[PDB]
Amino acid sequence: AGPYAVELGEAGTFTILSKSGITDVYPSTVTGNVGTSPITGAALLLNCDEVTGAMYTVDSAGPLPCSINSPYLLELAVSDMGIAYNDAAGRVPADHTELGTGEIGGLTLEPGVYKWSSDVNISTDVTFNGTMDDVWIMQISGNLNQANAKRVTLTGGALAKNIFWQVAGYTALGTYASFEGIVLSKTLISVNTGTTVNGRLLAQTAVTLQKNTINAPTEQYEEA
Repeated sequence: AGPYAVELGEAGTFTILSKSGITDVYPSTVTGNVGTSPITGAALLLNCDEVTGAMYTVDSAGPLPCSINSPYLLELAVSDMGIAYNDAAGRVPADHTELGTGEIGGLTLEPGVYKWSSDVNISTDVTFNGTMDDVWIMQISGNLNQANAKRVTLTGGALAKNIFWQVAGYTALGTYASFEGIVLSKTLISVNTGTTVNGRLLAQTAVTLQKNTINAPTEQYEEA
């Protein structure tokens, strides 16, 4: 049900990919690969002990000892991230428009294309219900804000890898929250203290983490 998946290309191998750096208030745990490009590896400020996969940089200025000078792989990933963002933004028709006038807390969302010409807030828990094949594309022209202690909940077999948040503003998640899905942010993605994300944080500017657990989303029924 709903639209077809958004193909991520080489971006889909990263748990965090940004263009202008990754910041962190230690300690966070990122299970997956991270990278940043075209900015120097000096702007990737995670510690090698916070990443269980690979850390890629454009140069040899990134974290030691683990970072990998891999500018071409990163160029492809960053390219595919921008293709993904535009693919998601362009899907049609929208199944719902202006749902909740941008407040989605307190809703169960069926598979579909959702569009808001505003900011979107998750001020209380929000649920995504469908099977493992269903897809949600969230087209947000404002900013995406999740309130402290709130959650994106998955039911029915819904997978985080199938939920696409296309955010033309910034994405800011509060503290001690739990978030699911692929964030294709045009600008920054900020994740506040203690929050868990099962998903991918794909920002066209920077990613900022504060004591978070960031997990790549699983291929089939797991990690919850």
